[PDB]
Amino acid sequence: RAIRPLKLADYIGQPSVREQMELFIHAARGRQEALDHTLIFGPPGLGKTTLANIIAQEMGVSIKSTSGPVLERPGDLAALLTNLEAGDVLFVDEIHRLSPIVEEVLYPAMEDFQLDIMIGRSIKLDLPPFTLVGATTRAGMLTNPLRDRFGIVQRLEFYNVEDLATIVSRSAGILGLEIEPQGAAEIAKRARGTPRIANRLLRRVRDFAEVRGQGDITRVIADKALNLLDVDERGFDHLDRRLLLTMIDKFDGGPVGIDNLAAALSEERHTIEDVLEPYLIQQGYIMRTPRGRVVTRHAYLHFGLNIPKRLG
Ligand SMILES: Nc1ncnc2c1ncn2[C@@H]1O[C@H](COP(=O)(O)OP(=O)(O)O)[C@@H](O)[C@H]1O
Repeated sequence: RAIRPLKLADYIGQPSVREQMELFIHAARGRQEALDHTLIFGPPGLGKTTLANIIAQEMGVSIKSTSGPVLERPGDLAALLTNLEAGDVLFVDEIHRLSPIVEEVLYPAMEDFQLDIMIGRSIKLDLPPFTLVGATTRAGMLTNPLRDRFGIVQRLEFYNVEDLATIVSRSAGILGLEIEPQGAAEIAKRARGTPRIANRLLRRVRDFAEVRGQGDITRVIADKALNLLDVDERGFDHLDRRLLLTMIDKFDGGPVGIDNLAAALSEERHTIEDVLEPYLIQQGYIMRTPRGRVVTRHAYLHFGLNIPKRLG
């Protein structure tokens, strides 16, 4: 009863990514080689970890999962690399958070299948072929050397509402739930472009339907459930609305720099930049400028506020 895709045939709504990865995986298997190192980037919840695990599943190999911050010293990486079997996937989430010195170990491992680490003497060791799968919230914060060493680069974008409905409908089928097409669309419309949120919202709407309705997912059941969850009709939660209202109230709409906003919210810089902003920017509620972030007129309109008429 698991809803996370395990094979590439169940990876809905990124047709270019799936058609490309199907091809490169089939070719690499055909040669009995490891897949070329693969970089997957885009906002969180889009399916980067999911895709990393599908790669290992379709290649028929093991995946060791790790993260940038988990690797404090070069030897932390070296121990993972020397425990890999030939063809295994080494998945490094948040790969941009590798310290500059730990990332230096990665260049010859990826390029030459060799480990070159200091201990002061340098030691050089042969590594078996393997696939480094890196993921990051967007590729621009990688160094040129690391970025250029990936042979395959996949870009994940926010999903459109029709593909989210398809994912919601498929998950409701796997969960054994009756769902009307308009119920799938109501969740999809308010799921913030993300399959992770759409699936989580489906699980909570199912609870509402089972305790308060008749067990099946309808548009009205979905709406009431999402209202109870405090997710509005654009998919904004309490933090999204607080971000916009802080910019409007405390900063007159902006421009406001990212440090000022993080302080005024008591959130970290990276959660604004990576978790909150990218959907709000894609949908036209916030703009970046060299002087800072500004809200657009659509942020005012969304809350039923008068649009200010001033000068910049
Ligand atoms: N293409 C897709 N089709 C269906 N479900 C997906 C897809 N991509 C991701 N998911 C779902 O989204 C959720 C989170 O995905 P994840 O791989 O953790 O995203 P990321 O690592 O990019 O934050 C999982 O429950 C998975 O079921």
